Amino acid sequence: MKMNPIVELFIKDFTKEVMEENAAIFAGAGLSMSVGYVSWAKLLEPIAQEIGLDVNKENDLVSLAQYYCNENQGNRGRINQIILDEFSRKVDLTENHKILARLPIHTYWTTAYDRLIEKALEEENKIADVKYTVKQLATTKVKRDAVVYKMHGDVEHPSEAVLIKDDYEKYSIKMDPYIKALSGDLVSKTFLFVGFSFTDPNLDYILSRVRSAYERDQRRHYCLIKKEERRPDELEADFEYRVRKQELFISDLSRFNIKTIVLNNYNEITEILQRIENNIKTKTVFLSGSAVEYNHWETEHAEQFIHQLSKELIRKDFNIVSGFGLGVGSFVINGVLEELYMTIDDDRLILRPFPQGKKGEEQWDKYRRDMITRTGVSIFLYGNKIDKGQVVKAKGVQSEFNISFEQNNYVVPVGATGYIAKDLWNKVNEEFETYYPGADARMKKLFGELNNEALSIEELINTIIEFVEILSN
Amino acid sequence: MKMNPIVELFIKDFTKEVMEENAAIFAGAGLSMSVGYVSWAKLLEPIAQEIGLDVNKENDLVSLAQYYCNENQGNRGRINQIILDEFSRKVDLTENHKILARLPIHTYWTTAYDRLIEKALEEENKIADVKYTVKQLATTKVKRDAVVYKMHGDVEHPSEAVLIKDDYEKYSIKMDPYIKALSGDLVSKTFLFVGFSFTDPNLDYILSRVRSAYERDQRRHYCLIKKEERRPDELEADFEYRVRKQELFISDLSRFNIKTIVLNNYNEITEILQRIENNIKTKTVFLSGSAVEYNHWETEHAEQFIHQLSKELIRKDFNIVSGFGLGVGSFVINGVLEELYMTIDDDRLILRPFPQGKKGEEQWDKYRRDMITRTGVSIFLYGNKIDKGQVVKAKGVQSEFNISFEQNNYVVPVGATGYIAKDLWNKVNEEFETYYPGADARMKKLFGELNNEALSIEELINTIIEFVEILSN
Ligand SMILES: Nc1ncnc2c1ncn2[C@@H]1O[C@@H]2COP(=O)(O)OP(=O)(O)OC[C@H]3O[C@@H](O[C@H]2[C@H]1O)[C@H](O)[C@@H]3O
Ligand SMILES: Nc1ncnc2c1ncn2[C@@H]1O[C@@H]2COP(=O)(O)OP(=O)(O)OC[C@H]3O[C@@H](O[C@H]2[C@H]1O)[C@H](O)[C@@H]3O
Repeated sequence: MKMNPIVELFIKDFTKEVMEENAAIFAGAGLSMSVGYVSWAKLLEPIAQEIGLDVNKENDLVSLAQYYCNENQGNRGRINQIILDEFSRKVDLTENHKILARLPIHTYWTTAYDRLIEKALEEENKIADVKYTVKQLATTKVKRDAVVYKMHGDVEHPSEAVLIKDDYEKYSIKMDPYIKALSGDLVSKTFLFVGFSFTDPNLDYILSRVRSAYERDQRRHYCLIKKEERRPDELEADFEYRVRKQELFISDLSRFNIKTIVLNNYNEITEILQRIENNIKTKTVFLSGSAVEYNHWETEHAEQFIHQLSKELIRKDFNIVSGFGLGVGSFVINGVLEELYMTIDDDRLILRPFPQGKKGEEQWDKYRRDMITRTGVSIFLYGNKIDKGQVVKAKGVQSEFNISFEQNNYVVPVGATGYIAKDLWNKVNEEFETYYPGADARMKKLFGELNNEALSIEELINTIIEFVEILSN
Repeated sequence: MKMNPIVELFIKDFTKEVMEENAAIFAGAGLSMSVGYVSWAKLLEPIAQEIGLDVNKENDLVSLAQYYCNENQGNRGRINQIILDEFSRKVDLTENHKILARLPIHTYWTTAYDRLIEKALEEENKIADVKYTVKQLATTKVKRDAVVYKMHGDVEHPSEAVLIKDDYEKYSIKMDPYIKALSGDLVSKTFLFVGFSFTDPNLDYILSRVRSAYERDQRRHYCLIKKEERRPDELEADFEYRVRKQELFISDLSRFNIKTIVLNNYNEITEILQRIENNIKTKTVFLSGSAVEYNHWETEHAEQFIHQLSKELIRKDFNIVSGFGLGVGSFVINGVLEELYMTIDDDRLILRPFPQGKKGEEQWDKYRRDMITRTGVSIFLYGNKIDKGQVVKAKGVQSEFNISFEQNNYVVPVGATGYIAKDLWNKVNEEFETYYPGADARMKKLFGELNNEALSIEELINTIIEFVEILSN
């Protein structure tokens, strides 16, 4: 289904930002607390007991750690050992980290010591450049896909982690290049603050400096904060007081032009990220098909149909990936060229002709999987081919359909074209929840109109375009 | 009586600092809360109610004011009006302000908007230079006796007062010269933080910068903080938790080399300041007397006695103010010169010969009051004068005694010298609590030994010196 209109507007804006590679993610400690790591308060629980305090009655953990260091003549051995033992455990990644790794985001700023972001980026075969030291800023990893600025330290270097109040006090001098880099990113990139509480003194100082430098012309940043929920045993008045205090905090965040999105549940973050990826993943379509006969239409009429379909797809800011199949590939190229020339960007039209010969047939399967992996939505037209002097049904269209379905791609079999596409349409229609879960009345009507053979070229193309649009957004 | 040894050590050290004019006072809002001004929380009580919050449940009043400004599109009209109406009231000064005005302190740093310090300084006929604007730093008032840096703003300029979080955020840029001046004073002068909570973000930033610049070689500063007392309805465990938290806070203060003195009561501040002034006020003695006969001793023996008494007084770092009386003034001068030459500082020996003639007798009274006002302790020797060919009792010694007593000066009538000094000794002895309240056994023994005419010169001088010492400290 869908979400609140505010969340939908945020999704549209951030998908617009990400596709231009001008988006950054600021991940706090809260993004990793769902993985399985104990909260920092629970880590400091024995430490507070040692100096005679209690974490449950303490609001400032930084001052708690500073008191612990003061008792031990400024020694951090126990704190370093605690953070090293806790944040270096072997835990499975959450879905949020994998989604963020799949997104085309080239900048991560983290206040968490764990390497979950690095691991998520490396699992997706993305070269990630982690920077948590001043000297590391002067060197850039070659062909990096994303840079993770760990602005508070790494788990493998506990002595450098910003935990106590002296660390924050000397941060402005020791880690000044990181402050300058974050100040530059907060004005040159659009941030999405996920799992961040906005209570960090370093972030307060940096944001205040940015606001003082730019006043009302600050760049718009987005934030995700869960609304306060009533505790199991609490009066109504205190819950309303907490909600009022959270509303004031959210309004105060927008002083720095950080728009806050209220989230009912923590699991809504994953649903937002999935939507953001889907609006990007489905932006590329895969025009599958091959035809020597064109069913009810004549060859010229169907060629015009395919040409205009590709022209409309390109006109609606879609990316066409075509295998240059016999009978549809040339007309797809013609439509794309007619729309574009009214040079060719490598992102708009992607041609992958299949090598002809017994040597290329062995690599055909991986070639086709590589093609389909580039796309998010698959559209199937006709699907017959000439074999043994007869118009047989082309099994490559079926193979593409199977590969796209294995990849959880949205399949749109145009049944009006006929042949193997009609069979695909019937197969999808028999079990509609399997291929299109949670569909609406409009989606079902459009799908049932895909097999309406009495439609003209324009009506069928409009049906397909509306179907792809409601799929993408 | 006396106080704890820690407080006594602080008193000695700070009196040593003040007498060298290297001491400064940092007065927070708490020093004025005893005057009659309502607390800042009570001022913000209607403001919190307006935006739906409550001050009693809020710990950060700065964020409360910032929320109030955020609700009103960043307008501070109500807050400015509130602070102007509250901190500009006509209230009587406390004793602490008057004592601080009487002390030889040339630098005051204040986070309070009220003009109580200025008023206290002006009541003592001291030229005070109040600075709360950046431009005001470039101009110094001629012959100023003390400069009051109001580092948060003045009551008469409510719009410039640092009240909300935006003010603190932009303080580092707008009021940077004040930050630099306070950083210089925190390393060139010894501070006494009275009525300050050490929760101000500006002070935290400045102290952290000073510590980062100087590390373990920071100058020693002193602080006065009241120990936590149990509330009327509170469990023992929570009170012990509060005490532990206060002890940790006090220890954390010493990270910046700020030694904290624990005070049982708020009224102990006045008792500490009175002690600090008394150790400075009593450092100057007034050798009163006049002699044509020298009682039991011969003229030469008594001249040697007075000479050695003055020599011992100067040797013990006392300041002698003498009216150049007939019979003691010359020998006081001889003793002071013999001690000093073994130039003359204007503070060690102060000579005020009385103008002889009917024109000077009319101003004699104000001259004598001016002399005695310069001193803290009065010592009386002999007191006879030749009149009508006979050795009459000199009424000027009695007049000096009366003037010193009117000024609450400690009177030490040396009864062994005799004449009007014996009468003075008897008068003080008859009602001893009137002149020496709260005396000890040692003080009474020394006073009773002042009239022991069988004492030699050395024994009598040692008695007087010990008496003056136990008076001063
Ligand atoms: N002389 C040729 N010149 C160029 N191209 C040729 C020739 N001869 C055949 N082709 C094309 O090769 C692909 C592999 O051949 P195929 O296995 O027979 O394909 P198919 O079963 O028709 O599947 C159809 C899908 O495959 C791809 O195009 C097919 C053929 O159209 C597309 O992605 C389709 O969407
Ligand atoms: N030719 C003189 N040449 C110089 N000095 C003289 C002369 N003649 C008198 N004096 C002094 O004038 C002061 C006023 O005179 P007085 O009123 O008679 O004084 P006093 O009654 O003896 O009081 C004693 C106290 O006054 C002051 O010294 C006295 C006299 O000693 C001191 O402070 C004493 O401690």
